[PDB]
Amino acid sequence: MENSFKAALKAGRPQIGLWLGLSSSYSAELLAGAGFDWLLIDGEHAPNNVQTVLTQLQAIAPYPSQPVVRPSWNDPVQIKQLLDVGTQTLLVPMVQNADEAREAVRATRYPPAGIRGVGSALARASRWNRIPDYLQKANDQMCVLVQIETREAMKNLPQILDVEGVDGVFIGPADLSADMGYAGNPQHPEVQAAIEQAIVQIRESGKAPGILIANEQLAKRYLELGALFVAVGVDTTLLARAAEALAARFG
Amino acid sequence: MENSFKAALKAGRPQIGLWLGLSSSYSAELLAGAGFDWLLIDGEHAPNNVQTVLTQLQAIAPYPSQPVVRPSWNDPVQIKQLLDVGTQTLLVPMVQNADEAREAVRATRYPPAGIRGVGSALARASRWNRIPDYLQKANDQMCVLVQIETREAMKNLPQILDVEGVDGVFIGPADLSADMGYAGNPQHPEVQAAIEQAIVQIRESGKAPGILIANEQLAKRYLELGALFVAVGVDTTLLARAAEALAARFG
Amino acid sequence: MENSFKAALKAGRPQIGLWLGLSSSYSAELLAGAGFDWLLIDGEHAPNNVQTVLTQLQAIAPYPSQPVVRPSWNDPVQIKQLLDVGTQTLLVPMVQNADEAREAVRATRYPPAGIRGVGSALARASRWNRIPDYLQKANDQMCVLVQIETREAMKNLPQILDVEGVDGVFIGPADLSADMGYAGNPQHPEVQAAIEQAIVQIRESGKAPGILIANEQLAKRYLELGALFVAVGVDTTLLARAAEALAARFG
Amino acid sequence: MENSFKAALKAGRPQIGLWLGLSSSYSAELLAGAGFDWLLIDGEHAPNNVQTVLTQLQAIAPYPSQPVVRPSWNDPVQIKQLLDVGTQTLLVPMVQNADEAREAVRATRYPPAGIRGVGSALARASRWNRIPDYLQKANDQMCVLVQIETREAMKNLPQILDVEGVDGVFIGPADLSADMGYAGNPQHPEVQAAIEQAIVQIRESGKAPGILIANEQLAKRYLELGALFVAVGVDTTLLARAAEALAARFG
Amino acid sequence: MENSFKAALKAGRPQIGLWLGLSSSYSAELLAGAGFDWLLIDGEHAPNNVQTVLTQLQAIAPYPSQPVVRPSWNDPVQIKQLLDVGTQTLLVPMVQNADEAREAVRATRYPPAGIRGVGSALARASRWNRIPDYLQKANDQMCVLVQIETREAMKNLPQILDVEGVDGVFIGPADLSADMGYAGNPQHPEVQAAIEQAIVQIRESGKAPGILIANEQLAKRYLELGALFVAVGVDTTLLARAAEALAARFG
Amino acid sequence: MENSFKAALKAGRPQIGLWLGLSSSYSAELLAGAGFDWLLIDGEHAPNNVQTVLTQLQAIAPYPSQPVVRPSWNDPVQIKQLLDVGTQTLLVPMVQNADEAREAVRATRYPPAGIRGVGSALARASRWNRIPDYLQKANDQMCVLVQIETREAMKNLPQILDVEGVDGVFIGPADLSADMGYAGNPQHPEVQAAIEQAIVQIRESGKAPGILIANEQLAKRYLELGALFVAVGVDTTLLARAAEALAARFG
Ligand SMILES: O=C[C@H](O)CO
Ligand SMILES: O=C[C@H](O)CO
Ligand SMILES: O=C[C@H](O)CO
Ligand SMILES: [Co+2]
Ligand SMILES: [Co+2]
Ligand SMILES: [Co+2]
Ligand SMILES: [Co+2]
Ligand SMILES: [Co+2]
Ligand SMILES: [Co+2]
Repeated sequence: MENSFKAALKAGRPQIGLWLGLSSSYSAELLAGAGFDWLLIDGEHAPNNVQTVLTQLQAIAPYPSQPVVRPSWNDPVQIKQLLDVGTQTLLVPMVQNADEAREAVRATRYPPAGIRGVGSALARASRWNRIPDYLQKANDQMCVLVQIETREAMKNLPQILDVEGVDGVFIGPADLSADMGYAGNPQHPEVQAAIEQAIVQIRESGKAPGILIANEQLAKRYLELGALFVAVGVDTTLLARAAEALAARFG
Repeated sequence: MENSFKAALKAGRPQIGLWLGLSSSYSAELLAGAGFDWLLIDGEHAPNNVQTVLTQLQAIAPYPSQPVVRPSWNDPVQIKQLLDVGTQTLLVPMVQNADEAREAVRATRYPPAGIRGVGSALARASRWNRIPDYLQKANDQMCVLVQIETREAMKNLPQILDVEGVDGVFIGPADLSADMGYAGNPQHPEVQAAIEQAIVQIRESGKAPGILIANEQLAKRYLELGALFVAVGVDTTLLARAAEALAARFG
Repeated sequence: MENSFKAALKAGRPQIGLWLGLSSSYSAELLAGAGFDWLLIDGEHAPNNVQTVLTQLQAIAPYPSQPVVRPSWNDPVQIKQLLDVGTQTLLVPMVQNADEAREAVRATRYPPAGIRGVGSALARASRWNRIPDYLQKANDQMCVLVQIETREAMKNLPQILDVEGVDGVFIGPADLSADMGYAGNPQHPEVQAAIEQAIVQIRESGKAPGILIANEQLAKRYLELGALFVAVGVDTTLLARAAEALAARFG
Repeated sequence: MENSFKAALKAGRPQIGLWLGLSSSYSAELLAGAGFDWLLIDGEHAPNNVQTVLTQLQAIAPYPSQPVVRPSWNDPVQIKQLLDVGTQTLLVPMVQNADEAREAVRATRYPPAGIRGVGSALARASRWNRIPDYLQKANDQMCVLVQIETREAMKNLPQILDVEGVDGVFIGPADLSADMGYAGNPQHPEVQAAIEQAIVQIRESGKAPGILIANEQLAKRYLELGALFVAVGVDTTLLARAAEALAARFG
Repeated sequence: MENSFKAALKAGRPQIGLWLGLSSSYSAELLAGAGFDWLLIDGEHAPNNVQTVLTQLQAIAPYPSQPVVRPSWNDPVQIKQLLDVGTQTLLVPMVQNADEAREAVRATRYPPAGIRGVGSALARASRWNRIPDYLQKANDQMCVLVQIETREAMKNLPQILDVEGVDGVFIGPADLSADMGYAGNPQHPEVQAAIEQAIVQIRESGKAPGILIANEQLAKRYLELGALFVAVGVDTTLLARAAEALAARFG
Repeated sequence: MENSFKAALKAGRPQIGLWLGLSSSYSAELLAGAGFDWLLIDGEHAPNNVQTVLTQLQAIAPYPSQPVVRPSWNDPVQIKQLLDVGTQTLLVPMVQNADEAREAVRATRYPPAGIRGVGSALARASRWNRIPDYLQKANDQMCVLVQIETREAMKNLPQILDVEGVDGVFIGPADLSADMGYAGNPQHPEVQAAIEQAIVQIRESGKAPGILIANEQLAKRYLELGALFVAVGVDTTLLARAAEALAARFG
């Protein structure tokens, strides 16, 4: 139950990821063999729930690619449920301030370090109580990544970076650009400056910067600035664009 | 992605609907061909979730009947999820006051007009980014219908009618009668007076009144008073009553 | 595990049925409460399989209405699987002669009376070995109903009626009229005479005649002639026709 | 729709239960025949949702074992949904004080006794309006069991016991031991003393004590002290431990 | 219910296709918007069944791309079921001779032209009896495509082409190369000559040649020779190869 | 893609198995961690199909326990489909003679050694063409186990054992005892002698004997005689018997 993604971040090894929105355990397996370091199972903007997360975790399990799950909100009940099905790395949307970051962290930890509900006999997370001393080992292998998605969050970043248990800070360029007045479109100097400044500041605190970016040149730029978990494409996009380009080549 | 239901309301064309609680994409398709103007996929009182809403939207899509979705609550996270799977007309339960109406509206609109989270690449709503300029076009095709279901809501109706983006106000007779002391049974003069007064007042503000009513005579009465989205039956009821009547005719 | 439908036919008590093509455990339960004596779960012309038959059986179980299952063909493997999930009454399509009727019967019976494969530890049929002496008791509670759907089958009816274990013979008017040259339209005197004569011949042989007929006056006619299992309507038709009629009343 | 579990508690007949976390309508049926008084469908620590609760209720229905459902949280919207699919006995997690206990109760009752939303035509709970006078009969057959899981809840127990409509108070030993500093492991004198004291105090108020305990000797001890709903094992545990022991016997 | 794919082949308009093996109604919709003329829902080499074919048909329905379904075998029972959920164009594998081609055709046609079983009240194919004169109109809109996959089938091609109702003949290069001794590797001159000669012979008989080929230059070659239904890629391959290429660009 | 179960049988290392009839990917994972050498996914007597076999394969994949799949019949089409989702070890029921054994073997092998259809781009079996030279490597890692379940099959055992590609012969005591006139009750000396003699004859031919037996002392006896794949219990039985015993201890 060692969290190898968490360990790679702490060691400064950049992790290249693919976003999964196809909400299918079958395509998840197909993509798990493609060579990524991590895969993001999106519970916020794709039609997933705890049960489909579970089947995608099962599909991914024998492969080297490490799963990360995005809950629909920073909701301790939903987080509890995701952790019991075996989630160990969470990408939490819309974290606006340090109090919210701390709540995300505490939702992942058993008392006294947090408020995670205890239900080990029933949980894939403990392999139904086969993992010895699960209750004592679990807190240390949880990896909490928080998303900053607004001007308010950018302003609070220093305080967020000070929250123990926040392992990574992810910048969401679509939401951030929208909040900044550019309608979800991030290729604007002001948006890029905000993104790049944050990446530097995050890395300077010893924490991992993350981002999703489908432009490969920008992905490399962010990596050069110190980003450590970078998602470089989206399954639905890869499929739709490849199919459309193919059809067009035949008229 | 033009919302034709929204446009019909704005033009004063009454829309006759059927409520869908069978929670099945197969019966949804069968009913989509029956000639209704709109179909209500009930996420509040039927066993639906975001995934079953999606498959019912897919089933309904080639037919002329327009889908409307009822979330389980006025919850911005659930609303975000429903919109990303392609919902454009929402019937929001238990809206008690103008602040709650405004929150329902803002949950449907991208910044700065609202707080809708951006996730277009992943969404059926944008057809996975095939709809050009989706982010700029989407807000205008969202149709927000709010339910008034209590004496408190009836008292706040004038203020609710003043909220921009509230396109329609729906009266729920079962909940309202229960709140008024008649245990969910609306055939009482006091309940009828409250319902009919509201319909007039709603229509007078230039907004669309709506209601569900399985009594056909009352449905016509409400339409005569200016109601514009009237659901005139429920799939589960139509099926159960037809089957029971058939069995009884054979002993 | 007593087969009450089988016992009712044997006692000459007419059983009034409803056909289930909605392929849903949810609507199956709703309909199980409507007062029918039997419900036909259609695996031939509706999108069912062994798994959906199982869930419909579970839904129907606490109600008085008795389930009957139609496999897609007279296939001993498919019959084996349906019996293991708990099916005790089978309506077998396209039985053309006595050899085929005997094959259907033998598929339902353990050796030496048949070729039914043994796997009771695993099966709902034995309640996972909780029913005592299941292997000894099962054969006697199987009820095999065979469909005659062609002129060839009608010619062979006398021989079919002589097969031990054939408890009932069902006439399919749609298939039969098509075979006779009337394109699935059974309201033609030559077709009605063939159906009436069969019903009489079946009843005179001391076996149960069955049929499906959505015309309530024809149903009553066939019951008058001695039909013992008569399905009087179809769920999809009930729902579609009720919905269409309702929409049309509002224009 | 009489709630026989509720009645057994009120009469002081101890009810022996099994916890269901396999989240399957198939194993639920298999276990429903095993001889327990009650079965707990866990929506908090197993991958269930309203739809899987529904299918497990359907599977259990013909058996004598009575279902109890644990929602993921004391959430009135989730409770509304569970009740409409037919849940009549709820085990509510993390009830910390009398206000929260009262909210749990009110979520189960129609106005004016509570805030349960009205949606009877659509609901399995009313058998789609077949149960006569459902709206007037339902409140009295709801059984609310609240979990005390923290030192704070133990301190508030007297006040919780004073809340009308709280039928039972359940002690969760894993969560309680964790909150008390023993990492989810309850075999410590301080934890046992707290548990046994609570059971006595609960029973003294005329309300039903409950607990889950897989140690059979402790289960008997708690029953001797007056516990009335005692779950004595967990499906996932029974299966995993039996399978592991079997494999080990063969090397 | 006009079969537009069938009409296009008959008019000699080349139709460009994409193979669907992801077995998902969700990715089917995403791909239905990509601009292909036809989409092949593979029930032979992907984990589909009648139920998943149905949901993919529903997903594809509002788009211009036309569905074609491959059953697992030339099995009249399976064909009956696929046609009842709405399939109008079938790609039948392993058709070895004229008798087998005639069997495939007859499985799709109502008596007297075939043995298709009648069950239109129940079926999506007739929109649950809403399509007027369905029984009379259906035969003419069925399009049967047969696969020649062996040397034996190639030898019998002239006779196969003479079967009335065979609208198209599809060459499977993987199976054919394997049968000819090149282990599913069709890039060998003896295999390419057999494929080219077949394409020409098919087109000269006034029927439509088809093929699947992921090499875009070979596809263009076969179109130049007269192939009329050409699948140019496979969803799983598009996705896997795009993902793998992306991961590799980041090392 | 090395078949480790096949290699263990060939090396004479006894493999201890558990039968899986719960038809759930969730319980399959729980059981995959219990320490068995092999797990039998039963498609003949449990409600499985190709789709549920796939998800169970995915669940089991990261564990050491090796999957074996039983199709419902010796059907080459069903075998093709099971192999494409990744099945490498098959337990084929009701193999009565050498011709049928050879048919089972040939169904698993690509031409010229068999008739397995080629569709590797699409299949999990090749990891969607990611396994290099899959077409060349696959045949050698298929393991075919045939069931002898009748007196006729026992008579033909010598010839069956002479079929190249038959790696193991499994005796089904339930079916065999039924065929011999002991109604699925194999605890009769004539049945035990037939089973013992078969085990010895199989092992002496240099092939692997197998059996299912829930009596642990008989299992140990058959292992002593040379049986190489022995299933020692069934999931549904383990669960049902553990639950029933537990309930009974509390009365
Ligand atoms: O659980 C059954 C669903 O609600 C209807 O498909
Ligand atoms: O509803 C379709 C799912 O989201 C994809 O399997
Ligand atoms: O995801 C697997 C379910 O939780 C058990 O049926
Ligand atoms: Co975002
Ligand atoms: Co309401
Ligand atoms: Co018929
Ligand atoms: Co607890
Ligand atoms: Co082929
Ligand atoms: Co057997």
